[PDB]
Amino acid sequence: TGYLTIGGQRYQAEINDLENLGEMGSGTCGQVWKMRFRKTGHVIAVKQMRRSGNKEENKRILMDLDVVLKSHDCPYIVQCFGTFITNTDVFIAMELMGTSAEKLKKRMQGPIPERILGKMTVAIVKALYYLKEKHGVIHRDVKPSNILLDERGQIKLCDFGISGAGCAAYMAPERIDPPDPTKPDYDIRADVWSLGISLVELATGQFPYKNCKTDFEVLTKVLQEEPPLLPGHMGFSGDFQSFVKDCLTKDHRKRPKYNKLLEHSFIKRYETLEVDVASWFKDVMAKTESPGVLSQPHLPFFRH
Repeated sequence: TGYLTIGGQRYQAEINDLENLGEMGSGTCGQVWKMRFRKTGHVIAVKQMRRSGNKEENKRILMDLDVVLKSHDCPYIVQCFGTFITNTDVFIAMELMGTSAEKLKKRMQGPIPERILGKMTVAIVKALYYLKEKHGVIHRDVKPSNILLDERGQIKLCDFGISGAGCAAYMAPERIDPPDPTKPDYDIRADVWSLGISLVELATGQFPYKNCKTDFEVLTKVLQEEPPLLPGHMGFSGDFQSFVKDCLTKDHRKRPKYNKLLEHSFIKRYETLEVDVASWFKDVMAKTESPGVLSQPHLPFFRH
């Protein structure tokens, strides 16, 4: 028996009862099913953790679940409705999101509007602050694939890796080469940097360390080059440009913490400015739904 808390109610459920609407999210491994709970009509994501599965993958699934289970009071973290434990599997019922920001950027082929990014920033900073203040968790993997959006207009931090070497591309300078390698810190400030990179990427439609061909090359650009700010040509508000600049402070000792970010005019304004994220999202997802083009043949050998 599964025990689900959804729609304000508690339900004793059987896993074979859930209507299977097909496999989902082949791009972030772990088996996940889109399912309908027939008693209510909610459509949910159900993760299947096999008893036979890779031990490292299961370890991460369980650690993440532990944090999600105790994060019900954060509006900005995807929720777990409950679990079913069987002889061979654990099925984890999760809130279904429509896409990640990585997928949105890919399907749009261009920028996400500032007003959406403002709502996103408020949600993600609040989720990261919650994780650290309430649970002592330093996320360590902030990036567009971990920022989820839905047709309701909600924006939430993903469960994947929520419980806390890294994705080069979003790594802070002090994760690559800290000014003091003995300081235990890890530190939240590294995630503030990754948020900044993410925002520049999404606001421009281009990851800001251009044309790197290897992981190490990107690390070199983080350390050697100026921080990659929002362009000034492009119509972004002064407040957004400042927020990004602050997040992309190279010296972590001078980079703001979440409590200071939460006072920044970019966040403060978007806590209450009305933005219709739901309509934006629906319109984008429909318009980018379908396209039909044959790939180029490899060039034949030529003796130069």
